[PDB]
Amino acid sequence: MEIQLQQSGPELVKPGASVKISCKASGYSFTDYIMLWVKQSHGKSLEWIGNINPYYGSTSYNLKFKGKATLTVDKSSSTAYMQLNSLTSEDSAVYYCARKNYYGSSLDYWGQGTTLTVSSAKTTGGGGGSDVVMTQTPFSLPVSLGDQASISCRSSQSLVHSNGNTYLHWYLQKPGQSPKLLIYKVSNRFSGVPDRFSGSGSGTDFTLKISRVEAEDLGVYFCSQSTHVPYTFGGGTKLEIK
Repeated sequence: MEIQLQQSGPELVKPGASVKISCKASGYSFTDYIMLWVKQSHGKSLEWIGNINPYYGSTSYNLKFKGKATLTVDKSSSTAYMQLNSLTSEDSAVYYCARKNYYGSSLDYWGQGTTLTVSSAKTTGGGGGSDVVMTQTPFSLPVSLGDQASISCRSSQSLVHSNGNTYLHWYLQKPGQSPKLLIYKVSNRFSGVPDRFSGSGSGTDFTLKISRVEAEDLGVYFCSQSTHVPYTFGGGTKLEIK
């Protein structure tokens, strides 16, 4: 009908338990896209958990989560599932569902999110390969609406891909809901988006720009790289009022 990922309600489980979060897709062809899951803990904000191809059912994980998260899909119903085992208070956080396209290797449509609280009490309240770190600065940009804003995401290493493209994306998350794609591949405004937003830079130095900051543009700005696996996100930049 129209693009929408419908994640399961909020969970509340005690340690040692397992959970199975659902992600209902509608508005597009389920087997034609990779479903990517993300963990946002407030206190790391964003981490790529894994990918799943609905079509062949093939998975791909971030070492950090492989062995604890199991991604399966069920096709008649157009849904993706992520299961978490042996839960601990560390697992407490918000998990997002995210569809990733091929042309831009970006997350263009996210789920609303599922809050999971791991708790024992009834009611709410060795060598290795280097992963690309994404340093974002500055991480809080206090402003007076109107003035120019320029954030910069630095990549431990070049994001240039063999095919000539550079998979660096900018997302904007408003307190409350899921992140939203602003720019894909360094400087391409996504379906929608304002035009006062422009991404530049190459190699290792990238920059987003808002030559005039408006209120609807206050939140946390996240840059993300998907040229390398694991997919990685910058720390985020808080753009708020003085």
